[PDB]
Amino acid sequence: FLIPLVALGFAAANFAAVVRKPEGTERMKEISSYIRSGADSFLAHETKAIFKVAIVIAILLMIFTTWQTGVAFLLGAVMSASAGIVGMKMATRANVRVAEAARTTKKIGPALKVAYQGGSVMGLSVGGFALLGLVLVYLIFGKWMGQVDNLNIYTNWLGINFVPFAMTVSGYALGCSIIAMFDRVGGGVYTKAADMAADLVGKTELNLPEDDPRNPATIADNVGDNVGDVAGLGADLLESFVGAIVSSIILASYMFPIYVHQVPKETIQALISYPIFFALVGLGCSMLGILYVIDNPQRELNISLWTSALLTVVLTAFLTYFYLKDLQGLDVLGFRFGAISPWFSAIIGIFSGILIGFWAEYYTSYRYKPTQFLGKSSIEGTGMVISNGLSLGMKSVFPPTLTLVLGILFADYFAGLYGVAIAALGMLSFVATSVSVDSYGPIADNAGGIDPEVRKITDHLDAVGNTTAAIGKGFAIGSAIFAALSLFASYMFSQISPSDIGKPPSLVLLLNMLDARVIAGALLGAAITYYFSGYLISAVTKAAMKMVDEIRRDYNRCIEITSDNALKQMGYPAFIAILTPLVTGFLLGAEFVGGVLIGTVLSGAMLAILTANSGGAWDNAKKYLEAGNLEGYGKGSEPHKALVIGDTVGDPLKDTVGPSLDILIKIMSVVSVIAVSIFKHVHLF
Amino acid sequence: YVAALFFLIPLVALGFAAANFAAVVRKPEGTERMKEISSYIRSGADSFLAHETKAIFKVAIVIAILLMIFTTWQTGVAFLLGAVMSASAGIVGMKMATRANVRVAEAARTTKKIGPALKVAYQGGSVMGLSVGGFALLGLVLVYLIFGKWMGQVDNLNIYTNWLGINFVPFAMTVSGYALGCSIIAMFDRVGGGVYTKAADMAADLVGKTELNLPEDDPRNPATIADNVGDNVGDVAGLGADLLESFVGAIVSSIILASYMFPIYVQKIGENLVHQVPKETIQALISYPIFFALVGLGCSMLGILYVIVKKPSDNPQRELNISLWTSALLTVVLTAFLTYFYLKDLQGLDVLGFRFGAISPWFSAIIGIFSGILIGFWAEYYTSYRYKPTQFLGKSSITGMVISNGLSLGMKSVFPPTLTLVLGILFADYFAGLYGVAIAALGMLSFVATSVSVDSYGPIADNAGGISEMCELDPEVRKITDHLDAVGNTTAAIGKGFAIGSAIFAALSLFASYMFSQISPSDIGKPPSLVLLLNMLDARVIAGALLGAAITYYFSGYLISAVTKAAMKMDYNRCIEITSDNALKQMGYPAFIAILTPLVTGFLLGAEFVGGVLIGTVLSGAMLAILTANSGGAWDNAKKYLEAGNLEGYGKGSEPHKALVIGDTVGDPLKDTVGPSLDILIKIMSVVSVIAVSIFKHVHLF
Ligand SMILES: [Mg+2]
Ligand SMILES: [Mg+2]
Ligand SMILES: [Mg+2]
Ligand SMILES: [Mg+2]
Repeated sequence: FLIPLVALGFAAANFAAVVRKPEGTERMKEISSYIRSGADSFLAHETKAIFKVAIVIAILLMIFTTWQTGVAFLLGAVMSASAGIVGMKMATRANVRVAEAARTTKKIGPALKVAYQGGSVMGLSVGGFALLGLVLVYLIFGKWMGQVDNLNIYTNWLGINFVPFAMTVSGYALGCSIIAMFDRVGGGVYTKAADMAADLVGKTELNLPEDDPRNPATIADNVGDNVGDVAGLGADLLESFVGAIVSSIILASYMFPIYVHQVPKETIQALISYPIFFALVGLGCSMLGILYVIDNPQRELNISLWTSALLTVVLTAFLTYFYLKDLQGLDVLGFRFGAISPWFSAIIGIFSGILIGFWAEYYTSYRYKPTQFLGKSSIEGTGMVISNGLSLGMKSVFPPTLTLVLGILFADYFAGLYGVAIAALGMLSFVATSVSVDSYGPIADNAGGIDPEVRKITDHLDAVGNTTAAIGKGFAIGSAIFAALSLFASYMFSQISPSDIGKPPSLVLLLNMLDARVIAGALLGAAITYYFSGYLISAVTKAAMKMVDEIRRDYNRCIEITSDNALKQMGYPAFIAILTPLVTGFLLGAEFVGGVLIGTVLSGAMLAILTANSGGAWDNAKKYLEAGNLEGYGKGSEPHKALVIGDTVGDPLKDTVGPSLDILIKIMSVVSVIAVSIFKHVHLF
Repeated sequence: YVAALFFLIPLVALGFAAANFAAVVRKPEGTERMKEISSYIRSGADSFLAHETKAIFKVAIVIAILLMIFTTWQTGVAFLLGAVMSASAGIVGMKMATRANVRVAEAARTTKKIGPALKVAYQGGSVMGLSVGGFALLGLVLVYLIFGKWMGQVDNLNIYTNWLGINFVPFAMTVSGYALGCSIIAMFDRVGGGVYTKAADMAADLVGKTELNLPEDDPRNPATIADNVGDNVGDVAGLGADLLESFVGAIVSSIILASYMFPIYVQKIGENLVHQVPKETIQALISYPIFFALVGLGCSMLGILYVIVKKPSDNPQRELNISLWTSALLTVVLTAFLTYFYLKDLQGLDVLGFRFGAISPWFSAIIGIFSGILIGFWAEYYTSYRYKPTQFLGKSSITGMVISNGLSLGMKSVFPPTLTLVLGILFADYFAGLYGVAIAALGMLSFVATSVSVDSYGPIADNAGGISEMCELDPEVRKITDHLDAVGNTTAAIGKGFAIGSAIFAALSLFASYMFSQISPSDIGKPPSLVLLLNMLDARVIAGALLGAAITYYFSGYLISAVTKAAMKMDYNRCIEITSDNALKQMGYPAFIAILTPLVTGFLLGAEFVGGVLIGTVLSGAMLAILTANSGGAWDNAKKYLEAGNLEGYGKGSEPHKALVIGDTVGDPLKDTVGPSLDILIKIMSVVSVIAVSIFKHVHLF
């Protein structure tokens, strides 16, 4: 209860504590000033865009559905934006202090503590704002208006029949989705255009030094390392977390009228509240793990993760047993082992998540065989390097997907679709620690950008941050896959109609693949996924060229130009993501859109895994060859040329395309779930 | 009866192919070193063919015996027949191209008959296409005449249950085995051949980047002879194998849909299920795809011969379009006549969903035909720099940016053909339900004879380009054949698009067939609408979709890994044979995985999971195929433009030219092995799933 406020205050306390850390060096202070100025300008531009789009969409939701939906949309927008702003400011401020600690104390410990404190500020802001928004929505709308009390399908002034509370939580999830969409897409385009331009100025005719303070592109690359790995990745994790919670709530809410009432109101109310309490326990357990951690940084991060996971396991076992022991109609909704069944699913998801990270690591890291084969092959041709990286990513897609399939099967066997959503929530129970670790990465990147012994210590922490960022990217992709699957489940429950309640519940819960509509929608969704990825790449290249032209021709000016180009190019993919469900449905019904959702989820998950793993393998092979474990091949060799080309191709892919894809899948699912009440029946063909 | 005339049409196609073979035999072939080179290529290719043919004969005999064990022996016999017919078509086309390669260059150079040499090369492609179509339809008609009519498998038309719990229609299972045979042979051909051809092209570029400096597509490299052997193996044989595989899949799926529609439509009156559709109507709907295919073959032959003797279009691509358009329109009109007669003899139109009666499947057919044409157009529009696409590729060439833009261009090109195909699906459904969806599938490849003709023309032009580069009589001598090679690359992309569109329609019909095979006598008592149900909500189905998409990407990646390993590894003829044998050995594994995945996934999780696996495989394979084909074609077409130097006089020596060559060599394995292997994967997985459903829907562990 009010645990999110504790997270917000504890995040603010770590902000105040780290501000009291000396900034030391003057050149480093100036670099942090440049990064802060550029990041704040980018914030101003994106916040103007987000304000306009969010107000428009909130008014639209208020028009077509109940006003509570639009209010929750705005609330989610505000909460996610606040979390992102607080975390990004923390990260921009903490890098120089981390460097100062590492330099003065000649030790990695104080620097590690300050960097992890900044990461914790970001993660705590995420969790606290998200869960505080959830609690405010529940307290204001569910109880004061009695939407949960009557728990009846409402018909608004446009003749749209729908569940008010489900539509409101759908709008709140849509707000999280819109914030994550703008953050990840625009920011990632910025981040990879900036890193690409930083590498390009090294290779231009003017030979402006790469990773140079006078280079505007190095400052843009640092700002992007912050914006991408913090705002976009944390936004993705919060979007998947909120999607899972909202999916559980929607599943219970629509199971109430479907099972006829075969399930009492008390059971439905408890199943709606269970993810909320389960989410709160995850936040508390995550903070406990963080507090314990605050010579091996990876060991400390792993300890934080495992403590958070195990504490969640035990406390949620107790909560789930004590709270769901007193409900009726558990078997009808799929609780095989009774009240213990959802908790089981949750822990399963937890394990799935951790395992997924390993697989990402197993393919992305150069310590293991996959990236060693890539580095060894690099002696034989740039094209062969590109082919081997593509093959490695395509091979890497399989093991995490197999893990996800096994987790889905186990969660289903335990507790139906409700426990599938609970397993998603279990995977995201330690999302606070996940966001903290992930936002650690870019602080280390910036510190690296900022004695040879202190340099090597900063390099050590930067490499640890890179590895953790790759692991977090894999984790985010897996969590987004679970969230999209649960959102599809919620959409298909939303397929319910007043005429359908008389029909068998199994007959209602029905999407035949044999339908040409379903098959064609799956095809179209997969095609739109690939077309989205292609236009992402084109936009990134265009933005990089525009920045290079401006540089040839004011660091804030160049950042503003890049931000404006990214925002202008973001409209078309955002338009596609928003309009595909609406247009496809108002033309063909809801079965076509369900097929679209299935195909989009499949294609986006697969491409995201592929791109993330390939880029991670390429970057780690670069580091492998630089450290020289491939004996007899020094810097400047043909393998280095091949790896540089491979990284320039892959880095933008792994850091914007795949995350954009999983944001795409989740937002398309959310928009379909929201619009179903209209466009199931208002369809042209 | 007139059926004798229909049976004679494939025989006429075979005879005309033999006549064109006699035409190519009259090759002067003045050049001696190039003739010896082609003889060496023929010897190596035939040795590889003998080795792979022995291995695939072993595997095919094993699989046929397995079919005889688990299901009817007619299934294995039809599988063996399809193996023989497809192998014969591939061999005939290969011999035709190998004989024609030197002849085209000889005519164009010595006799200055560049145009006539082009015409004879397209005639060789037509020989391959006629062999493909004639052998496929001859096998189909022999199967139908022997088993459906003589043995009374259609006459009794009753579901039989053998041991192991397999319930099935004997004739439907026989045609399923014949389609599975075409799929297995096409798999062995394409996977290994594509690995070999792209390893050979990559190895030629490696000799460019070895201690020597003799690159790929390069006259100075004699290692390119292995690349030429590949230009035949796969770039000729595999396109016909894939198109025949999709063609047979569409026809067999239509036949299965019609055959299982007979027991499905039953109405419970007085505790007795009355067959809602008569036997005569079902038999007519089973025979109709065969007559439509025969009419399509006849129209294709008429159009091809008419174009050869009517007008020498100065644009070879325009001439190919003229041939395609004539064949398409003739097929449309004659199928109008056929379907009007069937509508005159049909009465169960509303119960089966025929809005316009038998004309509605005809509509669907036309839809598919036009759809295919449009798809091809789109392919060109994105792969060729005639419009802004691939022009921006050259602008980017003006290296990492180039690679990124090529990837983006391929992914952009994915969307329009898929949108056109979705519109075609919607229209075919609206006309005539799933039966007309299958009819549109068959319509798209109704002119598959002309399609294979054009596509197999392509690599003959590629070989002529290599020979012209070797001759070095003039850069214009090289460029005349490079023009034809670029046309061939565009046609290969068009053929891949046709194959994937037909595969998508056929896979839709195969989902229908899978759920039809789910029928049991209890399901016959149960409502057909309730039976026809594969819920997406189901965790099994959704997880299966995820797994199928993952297997699609992992298959592509392991293909790339095997090709790269072969390139890393490499008597020069002995070395080529060793590389080819290693490629076949590594081809063995993914095929085994593809065959075993449906069986294992089902015996673990039911039939819903396997249906989901099929869904995911269809989606991912189709999308990747479109992507790879378009991207590779765009890269190669931009190469041609920069080589001619119309890009501001940069010339060969420009560093961006080297970067673009490297990018094109990267793209080649994708466009020439990944996507077509994926669509064959999709259809073979669907076929084996539909076969195994009868057991493993109810004999499942979890
Ligand atoms: Mg070549
Ligand atoms: Mg060549
Ligand atoms: Mg060639
Ligand atoms: Mg090639």
